Amino acid sequence: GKVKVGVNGFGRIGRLVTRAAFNSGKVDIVAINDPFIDLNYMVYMFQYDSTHGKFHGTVKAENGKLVINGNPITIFQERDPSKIKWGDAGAEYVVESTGVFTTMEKAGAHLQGGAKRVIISAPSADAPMFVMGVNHEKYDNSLKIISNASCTTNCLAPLAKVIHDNFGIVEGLMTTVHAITATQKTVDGPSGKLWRDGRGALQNIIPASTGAAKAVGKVIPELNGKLTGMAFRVPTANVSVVDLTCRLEKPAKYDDIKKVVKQASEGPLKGILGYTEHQVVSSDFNSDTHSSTFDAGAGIALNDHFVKLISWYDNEFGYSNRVVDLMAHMASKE
Amino acid sequence: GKVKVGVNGFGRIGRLVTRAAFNSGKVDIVAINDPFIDLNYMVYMFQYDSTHGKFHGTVKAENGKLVINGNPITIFQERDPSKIKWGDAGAEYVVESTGVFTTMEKAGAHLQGGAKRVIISAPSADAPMFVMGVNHEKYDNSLKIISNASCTTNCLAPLAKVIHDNFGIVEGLMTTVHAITATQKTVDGPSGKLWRDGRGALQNIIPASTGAAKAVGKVIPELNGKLTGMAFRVPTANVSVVDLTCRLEKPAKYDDIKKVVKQASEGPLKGILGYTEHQVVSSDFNSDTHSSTFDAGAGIALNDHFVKLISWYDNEFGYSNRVVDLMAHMASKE
Amino acid sequence: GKVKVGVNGFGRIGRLVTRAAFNSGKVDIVAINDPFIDLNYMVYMFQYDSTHGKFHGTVKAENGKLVINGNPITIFQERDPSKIKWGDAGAEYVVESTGVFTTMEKAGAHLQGGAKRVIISAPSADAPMFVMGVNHEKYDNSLKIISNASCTTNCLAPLAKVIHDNFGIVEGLMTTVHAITATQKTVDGPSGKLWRDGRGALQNIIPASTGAAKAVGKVIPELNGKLTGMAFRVPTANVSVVDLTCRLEKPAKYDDIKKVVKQASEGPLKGILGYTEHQVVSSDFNSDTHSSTFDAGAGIALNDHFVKLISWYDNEFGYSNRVVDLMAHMASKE
Amino acid sequence: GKVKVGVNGFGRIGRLVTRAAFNSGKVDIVAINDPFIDLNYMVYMFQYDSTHGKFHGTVKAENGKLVINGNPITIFQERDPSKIKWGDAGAEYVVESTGVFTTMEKAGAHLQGGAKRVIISAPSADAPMFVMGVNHEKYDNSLKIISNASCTTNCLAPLAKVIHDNFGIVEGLMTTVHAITATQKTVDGPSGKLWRDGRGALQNIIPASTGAAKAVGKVIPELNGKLTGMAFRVPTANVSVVDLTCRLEKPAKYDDIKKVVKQASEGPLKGILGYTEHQVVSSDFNSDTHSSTFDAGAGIALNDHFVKLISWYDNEFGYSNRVVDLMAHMASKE
Repeated sequence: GKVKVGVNGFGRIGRLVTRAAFNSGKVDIVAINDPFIDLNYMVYMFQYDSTHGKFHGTVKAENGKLVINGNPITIFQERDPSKIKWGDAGAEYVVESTGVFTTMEKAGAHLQGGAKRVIISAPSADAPMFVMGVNHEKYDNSLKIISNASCTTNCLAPLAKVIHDNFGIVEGLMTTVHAITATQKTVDGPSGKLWRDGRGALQNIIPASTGAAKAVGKVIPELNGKLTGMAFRVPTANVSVVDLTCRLEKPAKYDDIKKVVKQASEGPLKGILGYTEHQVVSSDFNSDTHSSTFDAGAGIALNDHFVKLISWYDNEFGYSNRVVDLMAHMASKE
Repeated sequence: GKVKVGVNGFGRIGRLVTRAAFNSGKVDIVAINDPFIDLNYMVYMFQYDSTHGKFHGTVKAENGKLVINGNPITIFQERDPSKIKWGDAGAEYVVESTGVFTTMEKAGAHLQGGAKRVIISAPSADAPMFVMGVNHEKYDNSLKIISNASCTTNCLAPLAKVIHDNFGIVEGLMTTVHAITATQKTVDGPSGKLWRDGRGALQNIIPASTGAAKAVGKVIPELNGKLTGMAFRVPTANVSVVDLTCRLEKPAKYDDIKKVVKQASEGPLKGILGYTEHQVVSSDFNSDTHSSTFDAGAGIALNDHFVKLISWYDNEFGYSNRVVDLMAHMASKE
Repeated sequence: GKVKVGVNGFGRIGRLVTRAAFNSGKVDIVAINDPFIDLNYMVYMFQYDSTHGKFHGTVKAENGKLVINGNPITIFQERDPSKIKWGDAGAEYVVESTGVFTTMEKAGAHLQGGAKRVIISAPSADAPMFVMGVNHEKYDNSLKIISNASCTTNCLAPLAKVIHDNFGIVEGLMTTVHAITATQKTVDGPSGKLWRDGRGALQNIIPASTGAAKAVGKVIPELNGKLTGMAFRVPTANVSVVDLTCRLEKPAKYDDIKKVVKQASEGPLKGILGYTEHQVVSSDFNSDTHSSTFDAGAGIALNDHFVKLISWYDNEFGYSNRVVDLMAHMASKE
Repeated sequence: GKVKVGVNGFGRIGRLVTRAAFNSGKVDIVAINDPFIDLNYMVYMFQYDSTHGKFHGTVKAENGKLVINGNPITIFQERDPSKIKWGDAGAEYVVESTGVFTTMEKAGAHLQGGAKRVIISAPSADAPMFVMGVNHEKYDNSLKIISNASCTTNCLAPLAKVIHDNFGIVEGLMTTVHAITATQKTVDGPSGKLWRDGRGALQNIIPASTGAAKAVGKVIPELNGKLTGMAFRVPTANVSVVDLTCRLEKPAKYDDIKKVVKQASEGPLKGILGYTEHQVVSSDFNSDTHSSTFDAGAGIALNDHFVKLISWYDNEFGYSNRVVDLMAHMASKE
């Protein structure tokens, strides 16, 4: 039996999580809450996508409900998360994806509405973080509020886990070249505390600070205090790339690194970590469900103890599919 | 003596109007009001521009005032326009540029603060409209609230005036290919009543409805009910182009049209309407102060009574310079 | 029995024609000629596409042949079209898509190699032009060299045919907003006779002259001398739009135009002319196989005799699918 | 007395070198050779620029000569560099900028035409390399063929020189995020030996291999074998950024690094290496003449021996100004 999932917020992450849930069939969506989008606008927003194309299926509105592939979905319009009746709609798990309730106390308001477990699709200050394929076996059913970290952490963590297991990362610095997001502006406009992010996204790349490489040390406890980095935001649509420059404890030629990464991508991390040797570019990874894909031909090594590794990730489809996979594993553990 | 000007709102139009005022020297800026931008952020926003480059001069903050080229400017942070003390700062004219006070009643709240005349840098439902070089001689000193129409109206009106004076436009339809603005979104996001405008600006052109060609009939009364059109919003930075397809009462070869447009651009409409015969593109008109520049080589004529005319305009610098010119003419009429 | 097709040139049009042929299954590709692309580079170029995504199927190289979905394809590397042995490979029809052999004499060199009929996927000065759904019933088996006009002609001709059949177009002018093509440059570079086309495609829109609206009069003989127009080349990837401003002989409200266009798109022109009433943008028509899709909400009418109609087209997939459909009809007529 | 300079090739580098020479006034241009551009097309190409705007001055053609600011320039159309009469035009130095004569033997053909010294504006396999402000004092008048390395080497070398002089770089890896160049394609097209570079520049970032960090070891001999790296090519117009991840022999806090970089940018490396602490983006460095500008706020340090440094560079204006400065120093050494 599939678990029943409600979604709070119909932004980019909520719509793509609903799309991934209906495409994979692992979980069932029964309720969506958004206070600023009405039903017909939800139909229009779900049906058409500039990046991932039209939805393969039927979506319509009937009797005040959103019907996707013949499945009706209840729609709520509450602005206070403590007043949403999740239990009346039958939702067992709730995906919090608005990005403003990230603490345990703020995201715990969904438990008052009748939900059982809450999954935060964002980095959290105090909720435990789980990344699929890295530390998701440490989950137990006593935990009620779960965080899934972010897209950059989900790209960096499996590759760093493989490299640290085989060669012992001593210290590393990460640079990610990121696509544009919803928090940026088309022209030069006002941004409150981040002055670089208010500049025009079409004409410039923004060197942005990120905390994903530090969160890898929270997901992998042996790498705590050994990773940090920054970001650049280039005017491109969807696909981002992580560049990790690291120092290794044991000697490692580049062919050995390629061999162990390919071996990990075949058996244990299948569907999470990818491997390729072709002359790929960014748009070759559009609508790819992998967390990260190792680029063998793009990296370079200075010597046996100082390497630079390149990994591609779709920061839209991969993260949503990992949210669905985490919910499926959580339902299986019950 | 130059007139004293206050600016309400430090958005794109307000900053570019301040830049044009300090570059041309026709008017003097003494006060700026914005409730969401503090002083140091005003210094940063005025100093750096992605489109028009760095400011040629000195800008700094001292004693709670914005000093530009040695000239101090008082800063207000009021959110209610009736409580701004324009008379204490010495501001005689006030440019309303926030885009939310466009009616006569809403924009008349600046008169309670001590201002003499208010100029709206937007289309208005009930305030009189004036376009420089077309109908600006109809202004008199009894009028207190003035509208300057928009950038597309300021591009279309002088060319339509010349063509109607020489050949008698019977009917016309306008298509403008517009650059991206601040109301658009980088990715697919929510827009309230305009569903097409919420889609991603980097990946698609939006067929948007505009009322500029109808407002030309309000500026030129003989063309009332003979012009309408639409718009496209392509992913480009700054320069837009107007394509006017019209039918003429009298026969007109294309060389005669070129001759009368060049003659008008030399003597009477100098600095407002431009003329070129070179193989120009859009970025050749970056930071151009003309209202419109007629492209001789780009247009086409089917016969002697059915022509298509092409005109370029910078919808950022040209409109701000026209606001400054209108204020200078208003001060001269006193 | 499907007809056997050879393709000369593996550029954008040749690769997309091969993709459309394998996706639809109407014709069979048996031979490809290109003097500058070797076999493994053909595999790489066919497998990956930045615009239309990865190929849904298997493509590989074996025994000096290109195997697509289990079908082997002979590869030629000749630079002279008279020396290609089309008859040895079994190719009955030949698609000439290099863009340099467009006259009847130059494209007739493929007949010496053993081909039966040659189809030019470009406008031609002397070869007869056929557009599917408009004048393709005028083809007979005595003709050997056929032209399929271009993408803009294939978008404009069915809509103009419907409007002229129902209301009598008197005169019209067309503006198309076109996506970037392979003849443009990334930065400012040298172009021989077209100085505007040598400028940077990412930063500017080029007002380009086109002959598609004049070629509509060659496809529809009653509209000869009544249509002409120009073009703009905006920095976007794939989808273009045609704006037709026309004058009608009989009175026509906009609802009547919508009714007759929807009626034509249902029955007779099904799959060629589309109809929509949704709030669509350009990326909603990516990988769409229609020749043209009428946008009901985007157009505008000044009065009963002067209208402006908007039509979307994918200038990559639609034209290739029309080439395949024309070849299927030509094979059926034998 | 200013030295007389001829330019071979009127591509991007040649036009920008001519523009920098006329803007700075250090050298005098007397002759330009290009076999594919005629005189009026040279006037059009020099007058208009999409990136750097219109030329501030007068440019025209008279008597078969290119007159810039009242200075006449002889035009040659030879395709063989041994047949260009540089001595008849009076050119003493010759800038070879076509990018196809980079060896000493191929670039020595200009000496047969009457030139004295040849400067290659590209990396060279056997000609000596000089970077202004780093090793340009090692030049002597016995040398006849000189290379100026590339834009990325000119950005990386002064910062690496300062950091190695103060703290002792042990090993380092460089990632540069580069703007698009003339060798890329607008859509997916054929590229011979570099399959990634043939993909569409507007829709994807290309991980490209570069040899600039290895050439730094040729310019600074103590860093030989300690630096290498790669590149990404994002769809942006003009400004690139270098990210250097290095390990230091002596302990260095980030404030000490900022102090020594600011001290070097003030006195010795004035005009070559810049320093800023503002919240800058890429378009803030458009038409900047510095070789590199250190970004203090964008970098990050993991500990006292492992840092990441960020430097901005205009890869068009800065390199051309360094070519002009190298020619001025070479003329002063005579």
